[PDB]
Amino acid sequence: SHHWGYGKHNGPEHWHKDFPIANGERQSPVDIDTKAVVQDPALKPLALVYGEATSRRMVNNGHSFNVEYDDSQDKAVLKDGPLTGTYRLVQFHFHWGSSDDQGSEHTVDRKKYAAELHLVHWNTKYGDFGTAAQQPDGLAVVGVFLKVGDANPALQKVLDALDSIKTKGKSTDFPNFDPGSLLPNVLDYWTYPGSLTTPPLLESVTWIVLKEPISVSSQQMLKFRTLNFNAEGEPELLMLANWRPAQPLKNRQVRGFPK
Ligand SMILES: [Zn+2]
Repeated sequence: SHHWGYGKHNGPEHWHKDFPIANGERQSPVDIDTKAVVQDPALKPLALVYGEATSRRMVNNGHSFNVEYDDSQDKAVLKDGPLTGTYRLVQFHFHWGSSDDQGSEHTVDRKKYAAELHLVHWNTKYGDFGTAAQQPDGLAVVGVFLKVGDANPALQKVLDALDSIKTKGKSTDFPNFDPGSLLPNVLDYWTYPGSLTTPPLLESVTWIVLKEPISVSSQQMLKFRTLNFNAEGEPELLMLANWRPAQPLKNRQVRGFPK
């Protein structure tokens, strides 16, 4: 039902068994070596059209939680940046570690943040997220680093719903949440072709990792680790860590905007 996980017996190092692509040529995340970042005059500023974003529910997916958005129409889309076309926001989720010194999937010159936010979008040229996820130009995910420091009020509404989705599969109504409240003021970004960091690990993601992190308090981070990987009736298993480590960059180029 979701055999893969982040434990020693089913963690990232074993995903390749059920998902051979785990050892693919465009796997994410990757460490971003700023010294090797390339400047592409063709890159444009990110166009996050989230004004009419309509959040629906928060769901415990068995490895983290998703804040789902109505992607039935172009209510909240991602355009420009390194993209061609329109990409609808379908859901966002986070990745975190068991301690504040780790948790982010992408790293900056080996630097790890406490957590990492992923805003998932899909190319409207495909009719649906699933079909989109099968094409290299199908998905666009904006990664946002959460840096331990000042408590972040915008993160409040999210943390408050966690006690309502403790176990795998549990969901809760989660209306009127502005996804843009989780974005930094400066939208400088790094971009490279990659994949979803969780199985099926499809290589259809144009990664857009923001250079500027947003804040989160150590106390707020404790909150993320209170969730359960398990379904009610199963042994309790806390969601202490759900990040995939950096994967081989291989023949990929990380571009940076504005540089
Ligand atoms: Zn993710």
